Amino acid sequence: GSSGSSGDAVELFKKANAMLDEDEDERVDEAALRQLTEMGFPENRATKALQLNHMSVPQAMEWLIEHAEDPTIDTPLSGPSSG
Repeated sequence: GSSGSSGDAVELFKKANAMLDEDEDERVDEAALRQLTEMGFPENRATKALQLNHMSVPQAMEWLIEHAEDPTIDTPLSGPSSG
C-alpha cells in the first residue's frame, strides 16, 4: 500500500483546436453580434454584453444568461402587445 491522502485531483477539461479572431477598440463586432442576435438576444444587450465580453459570442452568452436578470441591463415592460 502506497499513496497520498489529502486530496488527489478533481478537474477535467480539454480544448482541441480553438482559434478565431479578437476585435478590440472601435465599434462593436457585427459578426459576433449576429450570432447573439441570431440566438435570441437584443442587439443592445448583446452589443453591451459583447463590449463587456471583449466581444465574445460564447462568453457574452453566459453574461447574457447571468445578466439575463440584471437591473442595469434596463429592460422595458411587457404589456398586452408582443405576448
